[PDB]
Amino acid sequence: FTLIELMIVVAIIGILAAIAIPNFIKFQARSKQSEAKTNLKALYTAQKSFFS
Amino acid sequence: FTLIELMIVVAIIGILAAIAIPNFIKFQARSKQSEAKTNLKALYTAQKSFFS
Repeated sequence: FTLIELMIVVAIIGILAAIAIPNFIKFQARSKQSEAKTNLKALYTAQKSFFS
Repeated sequence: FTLIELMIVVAIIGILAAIAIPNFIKFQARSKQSEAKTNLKALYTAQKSFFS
């Protein structure tokens, strides 16, 4: 190999350092949203029992 | 050939000994700068995971 190859290797690791991977904060927010579901269903259940 | 040719041969060797070529220390420095990119991206990743 020659100089151009080594410079391309450096450029490629520079590229990978700035890769645009998926926004996983969306996935973690979706995980966090489960509190609302569980607690609202608990509201529903408690309201039904109180009415009964 | 004659004396002038042989002296020109010696002179051409002298010229090649003092040739001005590209400054490759800059290429070495550009190679060394890739650590900063890698480690800063590691900072970014670790901060994101800690926040999550």
